[PDB]
Amino acid sequence: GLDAVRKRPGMYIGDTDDGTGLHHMVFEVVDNAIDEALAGHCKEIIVTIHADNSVSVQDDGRGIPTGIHPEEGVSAAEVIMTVLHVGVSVVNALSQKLELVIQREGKIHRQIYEHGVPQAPLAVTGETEKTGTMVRFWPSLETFTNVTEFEYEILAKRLRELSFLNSGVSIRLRDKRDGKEDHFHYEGGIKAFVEYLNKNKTPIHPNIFYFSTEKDGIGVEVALQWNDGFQENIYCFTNNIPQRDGGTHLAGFRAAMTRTLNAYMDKEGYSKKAKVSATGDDAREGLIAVVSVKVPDPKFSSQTKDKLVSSEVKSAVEQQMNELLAEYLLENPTDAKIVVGKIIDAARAREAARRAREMT
Ligand SMILES: O=C(O)C(=O)Nc1ccc2nc(NC(=O)c3cc(Br)c(Br)[nH]3)sc2c1
Repeated sequence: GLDAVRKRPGMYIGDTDDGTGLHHMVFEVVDNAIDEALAGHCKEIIVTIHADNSVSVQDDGRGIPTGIHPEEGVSAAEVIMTVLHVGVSVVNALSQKLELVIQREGKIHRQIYEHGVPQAPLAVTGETEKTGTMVRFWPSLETFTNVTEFEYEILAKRLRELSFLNSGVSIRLRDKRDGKEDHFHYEGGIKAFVEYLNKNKTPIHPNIFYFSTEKDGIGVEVALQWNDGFQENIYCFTNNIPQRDGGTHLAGFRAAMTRTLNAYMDKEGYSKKAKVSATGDDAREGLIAVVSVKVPDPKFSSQTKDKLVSSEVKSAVEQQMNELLAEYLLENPTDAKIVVGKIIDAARAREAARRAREMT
């Protein structure tokens, strides 16, 4: 139970050679800081890549409970830091050292670990006016072999997308090796995610379509905006975990996208005037989108979580999109007319190209 993680580290944290698992150590500690930010205590998180190949995550939350656990005997923090529910105990187990520092009441509680085992019990080092949780870990080279050094751009890209995915939360990334610094505090949320993806692009319409709904236990937050280009870029998420290969949520998004735009174009009479039938591929051209769904007990294809297979999430995303995208199209006719105008041109060009193949 306790030593099972050190034996098979790739099972609990992911690939230990290519750098996925090593950087996932930081993200698991960050996710716990973010979970406290979702509680409404932690307003700032400070990820720090230190000079000696170690990452720390200082937050300004209430702190990990120092309250003494009666069954175990040790503190409640030690239970969270060792006993499995991924969990921070996985990060603690696969680390040559882990410095835990908790600022709770007005007492700086400190604890050092080595390979998951604590060097001593949790003890009050000094006093403090502030409150928060700091965890600094040194990843074990026995576990992590090839990619051993932390990588700024990997932590940068994920902490930035975590800031979008967690509406109003501050993430600071500091690199003491070269003084490189970032501050991600995107208050716009997944709407601002779409802006960031479109900041170098040229949006053809101003109003970004957005919603955030909760039907049959499944949270569905979607934000999208077309651009002048012809590239589809839909970024899919399930409990803030990305999906590279897409999934059911992506399927329901695309399902509703096509139905809604076809239903609009046929009703308003755009397909009739154009003499052309539009497909999903045309509606997909130039699309940037984010689909952040919140599922309580989701199913994935594999432990990598690159594809979501929860069939309930498709129907959840599809019907919610279908109502609100249709509501968007009527309420924003200038955006609708610009978007539909691009889709008709894409449908005209495709059908003319297909007609060109057949006709000689
Ligand atoms: O309503 C309360 O009175 C309350 O505040 N309860 C509570 C319970 C448990 C608990 N655990 C936390 N851990 C963290 O925030 C964290 C872990 C890492 Br690793 C890092 Br970095 N930050 S906050 C927290 C709060």
